[PDB]
Amino acid sequence: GWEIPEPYVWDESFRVFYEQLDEEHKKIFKGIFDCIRDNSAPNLATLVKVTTNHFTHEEAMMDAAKYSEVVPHKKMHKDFLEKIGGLSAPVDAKNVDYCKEWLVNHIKGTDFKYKGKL
Repeated sequence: GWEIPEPYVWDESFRVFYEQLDEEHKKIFKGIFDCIRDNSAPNLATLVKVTTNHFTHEEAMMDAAKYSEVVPHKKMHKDFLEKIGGLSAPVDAKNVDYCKEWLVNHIKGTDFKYKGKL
């Protein structure tokens, strides 16, 4: 239900207040923006790589903090990796939209729950 930025770029409304997570989030927005601009195999692979790194990092912080809601969270991450992991360039228009919307809703609806808890 959250608004999708146009152009697709991270903004302060998305801040989680963990400098490393915020930088990772900015790179995932950029990853998707680059696939929008140039729907190539290298850009899709980059998106897969930065998202994988991000999930590993965010889950390691959630674990360390004995954050209570890490199981539903990790399930959402695993599902998204499964999905983008399976795409091939050029990504079709319906899946680019799916990715644009997915990130926006994942950050504001789920990552936002860990603000101040890590």
